[PDB]
Amino acid sequence: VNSFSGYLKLTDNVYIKNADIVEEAKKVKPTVVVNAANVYLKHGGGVAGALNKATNNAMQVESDDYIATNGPLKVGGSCVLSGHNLAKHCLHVVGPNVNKGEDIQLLKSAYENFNQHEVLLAPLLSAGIFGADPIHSLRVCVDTVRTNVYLAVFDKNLYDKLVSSFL
Ligand SMILES: O=C(O)[C@@H]1CCCN(C(=O)c2ccnc3[nH]ccc23)C1
Repeated sequence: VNSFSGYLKLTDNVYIKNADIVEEAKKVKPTVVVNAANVYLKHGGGVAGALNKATNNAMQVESDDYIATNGPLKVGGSCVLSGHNLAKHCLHVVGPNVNKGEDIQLLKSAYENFNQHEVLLAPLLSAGIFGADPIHSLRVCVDTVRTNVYLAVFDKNLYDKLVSSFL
């Protein structure tokens, strides 16, 4: 038993809710919240900008030190940093950005990072401003992640489309 509430169960291990991931993180305080990161951990907009704003820019300060030490992430890669006031940990995961021409096949590699964590609160990778089809992202999620994932979809219209079209 865990504290996630109001989710629709899609599969054995994948759950979905129309929710603001920032507000969901603030209430649940999950062990892991996933950020829709880029390779530079520049949290300017989308999910990343919202998560970072909710940390009062502490996420960005920590991220800048991480990059100064380690260099950029790989597309499809991840790193574990603090969850600040939102979660114990933040798993920064880089899905491919279609608006930059990155290979969509890397979306499966991106979701594989979730398997290193027993339970996660997450957005749909490569959705939103990353330009992928969220229905495809949900399919890859279901077919790749084996650990327990609670997906938060900000847009109610999109949420209904994702549920109604789910196979
Ligand atoms: O989900 C939607 O409707 C939008 C379009 C797809 C990408 N988005 C998210 O992944 C998301 C989900 C939940 N809270 C969020 N806060 C900021 C982004 C965000 C936003």
